[PDB]
This record gives sequence, C-alpha cells and structure tokens, in this order.
Amino acid sequence: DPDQLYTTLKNLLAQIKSHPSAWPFMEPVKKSEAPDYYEVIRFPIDLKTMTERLRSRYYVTRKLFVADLQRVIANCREYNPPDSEYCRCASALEKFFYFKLKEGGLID
Ligand SMILES: CN1C[C@H](Nc2nc3cc[nH]c3c(=O)n2C)C[C@H](c2ccc3c(c2)OCCO3)C1
Repeated sequence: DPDQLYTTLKNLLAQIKSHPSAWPFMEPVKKSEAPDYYEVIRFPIDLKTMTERLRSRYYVTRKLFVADLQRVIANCREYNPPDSEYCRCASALEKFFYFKLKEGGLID
C-alpha cells in the first residue's frame, strides 16, 4: 500500500522534526562544525535529507526509512564522545521515535 506507507512516514517524520531534541539533526553537519565529518561518517544523514528522500519517493519500504532514521543516531554515537550533548540529544530523540514507531505499528 504505497500511499499508506508514504502518509504514515510523512506523519511520523513531521513529529520527529517537532521534538526539542531534534535540533542537532535537522540539517547536514557542516564542515565548519566538524571538519573531518565526511571522511569519518561515510553515510551521513539528517532530517532534511530524510524529508527530501521521502518526498522523492526514496522510501519505497518502511525498512529503508527506519534504516536512515536509526543511522542519524548511530552516526552521532560513532562520531561524538559517548558523554556529550549531541549523544544526549540523540538518546532523547531515539526514545521518542521508538515510542512513535510503536504507536504507528512500524515495529513490534
Ligand atoms: C547544521 N548543523 C548541524 C549540527 N549537527 C552536528 N554538529 C556536530 C559537530 C560535531 N559533531 C556533530 C554532530 O554529530 N552533529 C549532529 C548542529 C548545528 C547546530 C548548532 C547549533 C544550534 C543548532 C544547530 O540548533 C539550535 C541552536 O543551536 C547545525
């Protein structure tokens, strides 16, 4: 059901982008913020790029969307010190989006 999938993912992404802990993840990391980021992190991802992917019908499966969303968090934990504001935000956003993924029937 492509339309159900699209609208469900759209509605989910809108909620994730509204959460207060989303702020580090809304747009791509700039080289001025982290100069080696694009050498260290080889599949960079952020919520603006996820919005572009959604709208261009990249997310033809639920799993492709979930992979990208989970990678926002994984990249943060790989790049940054484990005790850091960015990792705190990542953990808070993750907690929220797992509540929302469960609410939406997108994971068990
Ligand atoms: C686009 N860019 C992404 C940055 N994202 C980011 N930068 C770094 C640097 C080292 N590591 C990481 C990392 O993992 N991420 C995700 C966050 C940065 C930002 C800075 C200050 C803010 C803010 C956003 O929004 C509200 C107010 O102040 C914006």
